[PDB]
Amino acid sequence: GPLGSGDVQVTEDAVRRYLTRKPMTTKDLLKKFQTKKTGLSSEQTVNVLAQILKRLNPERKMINDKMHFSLKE
Ligand SMILES: [Zn+2]
Repeated sequence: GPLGSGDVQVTEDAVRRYLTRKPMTTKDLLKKFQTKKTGLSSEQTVNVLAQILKRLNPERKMINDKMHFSLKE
């Protein structure tokens, strides 16, 4: 985030904030949750993101022939 701000926890609330702004892939979301901020490894981060997305069940939107998740429209 600006000036090195960025999420320090990987949560449903944080994912919801991003997916309500624009559709995003899993790769796109992972970029928002950086080890330098959270202290979680890439494996730990992808695993809890998977849990969050399974629960949230956001709408799938196909963009560039790739599934994106969206909480907008
Ligand atoms: Zn995309």
